[PDB]
Amino acid sequence: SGFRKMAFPSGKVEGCMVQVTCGTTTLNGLWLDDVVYCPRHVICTSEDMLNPNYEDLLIRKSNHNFLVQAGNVQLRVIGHSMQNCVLKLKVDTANPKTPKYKFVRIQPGQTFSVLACYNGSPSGVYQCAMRPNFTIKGSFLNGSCGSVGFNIDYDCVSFCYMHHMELPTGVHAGTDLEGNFYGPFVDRQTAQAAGTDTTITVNVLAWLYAAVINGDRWFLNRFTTTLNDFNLVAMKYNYEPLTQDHVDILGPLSAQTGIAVLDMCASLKELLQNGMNGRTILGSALLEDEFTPFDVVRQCSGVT
Amino acid sequence: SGFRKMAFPSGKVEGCMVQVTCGTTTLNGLWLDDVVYCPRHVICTSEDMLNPNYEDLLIRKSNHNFLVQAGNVQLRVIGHSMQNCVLKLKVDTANPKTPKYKFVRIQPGQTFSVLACYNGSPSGVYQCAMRPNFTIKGSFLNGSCGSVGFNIDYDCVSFCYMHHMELPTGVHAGTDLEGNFYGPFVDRQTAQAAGTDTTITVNVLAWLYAAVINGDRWFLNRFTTTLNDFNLVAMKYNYEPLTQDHVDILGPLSAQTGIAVLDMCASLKELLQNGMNGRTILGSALLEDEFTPFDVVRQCSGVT
Ligand SMILES: CN(C)c1ccc(N(Cc2cscn2)C(=O)Cn2nnc3ccccc32)cc1
Ligand SMILES: CN(C)c1ccc(N(Cc2cscn2)C(=O)Cn2nnc3ccccc32)cc1
Repeated sequence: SGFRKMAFPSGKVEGCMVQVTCGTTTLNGLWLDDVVYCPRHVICTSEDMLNPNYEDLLIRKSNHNFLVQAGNVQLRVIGHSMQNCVLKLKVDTANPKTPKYKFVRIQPGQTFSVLACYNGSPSGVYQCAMRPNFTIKGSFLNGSCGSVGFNIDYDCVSFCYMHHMELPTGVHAGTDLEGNFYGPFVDRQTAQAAGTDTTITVNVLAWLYAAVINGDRWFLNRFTTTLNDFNLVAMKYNYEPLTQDHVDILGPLSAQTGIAVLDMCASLKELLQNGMNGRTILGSALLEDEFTPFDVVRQCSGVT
Repeated sequence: SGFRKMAFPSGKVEGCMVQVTCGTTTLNGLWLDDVVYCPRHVICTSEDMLNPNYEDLLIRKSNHNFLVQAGNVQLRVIGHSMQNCVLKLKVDTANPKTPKYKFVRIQPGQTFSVLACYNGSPSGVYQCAMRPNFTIKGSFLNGSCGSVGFNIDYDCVSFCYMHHMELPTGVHAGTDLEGNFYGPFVDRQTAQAAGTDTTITVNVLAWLYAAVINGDRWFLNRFTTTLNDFNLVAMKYNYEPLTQDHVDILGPLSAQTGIAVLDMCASLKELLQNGMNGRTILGSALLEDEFTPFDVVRQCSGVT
């Protein structure tokens, strides 16, 4: 029993982190096989970031201008290319610690672990979610760029995020491992404001199921609702619309607890309308939305 | 910017996890050098746990009755001994992945990361704190026993906790790596109730400092207090008494923000008396107490 915001064990990703320096800029890179992936803004000075022309800036860079250090050993760069907003630095040595891996582009509402790094060294690991506005609420300082987000399915690491920037509002933006930003963000230090950070309804419901499984049941009421009625309330509270696809995904949690998905929706509707009244659910005074239904099953079943 | 409940990178501890089976009981062990540490209740059946005589149960066990598997390879047990509530199984092979390590016994209020494991395989990593009542609020299922808690100082892992049990209230109890339980708990399935789970005041203040550093300042008021006046309020709210030692520990955060420790105490006093009024601090609707002042500095400075 007990329910925690749990990250994946980070070891497989730690063995991939390297330091990439270009000129006076140093950030992190991800070394998989004989390729090091890093944000393309490693070629920029702080001045360049205001209005960078990446193709033009990259012309002034050669393989020897990219310094890649894995631990305390230097890697030889034998090629470089820009793919969208990432650079791919081909090195002469395959990472001997390369885990089985995939590059995946996640959808909003999906969660992943971040291994925050500085100078190619891991500092910490935390769990977060791709917000519906395509930002993440991470913990990143200057030098954290190139830190990655990932999920693990037994022995395969699915890399889904690479850190690139912090918006003026303190929220974070980045790309998948093909260098495409999540959302409309660009790697330029300019006016970029995020859209509405709505609540991930399906994740809140999954977390209410986790609460029932772990003993917190005070919020279960005597009501039910329909998807349309629930969604009228969800819209009012800046919650994402719940679809039949989300109801289907919650099927296994509904089966385990014996609480119909629409009954849990009616409990959530009452929590939105009445508030918590100073009470807590799984040690939280707000409705948590960074656990997917798959995370709740994984944690409550002990998948390794 | 941004502030997350961050765990230490778990790789160094993943390389130490093994599966220990004795008879029909399987749990996790920690392999450091040529010794595997595990809860002594690996020798018990579920029936034995009601009233176990560990010395008597251990007489019926020989080295070959302890099956230790590291990955998919079996380790040879050449000795076994009981130290307090842990067994030390001497194996014929030193763990080649043994990191630099220390065994430390932490004080209540101190935080650490837990690598939750099942069958010797890591499932996840989360951050938690030793509560003032010597319980931890973890996420552990049957089979998680022997999972460890630790802190990392650059390359040295300080192991501080080994999981042994879940109390009937869903909270967790365990030992240090010398096998001594934290608090008054015993490894017997009997009536063991935890004392008051008070709030770790110094950690709440550290987290309010982290909030100020990360932009959340709405709760800063125009007041100050004294340690004695603050403590009269802290007692009323089941918060731990704040000492001059705690004020000294918050000195660096007070210096960085320019907010005197007693002024932050007065802000906390007002939050206790007035509540949050539906507002949040660092995305939380309650006052978080599982970040120490050292954690706030580490995270806000990017220590690797
Ligand atoms: C290459 N160069 C020196 C540089 C310099 C600054 C940035 N920016 C500015 C920027 C670009 S668009 C919006 N803001 C970053 O956002 C990088 N970054 N990422 N996470 C951070 C957390 C704290 C502080 C800085 C952080 C990128 C590159
Ligand atoms: C050896 N044997 C089969 C066994 C069987 C049961 C236990 N107990 C019972 C107990 C002893 S004192 C209070 N309760 C445990 O608490 C072990 N455990 N630890 N974390 C758990 C989380 C969920 C479920 C079980 C969990 C220990 C050993």
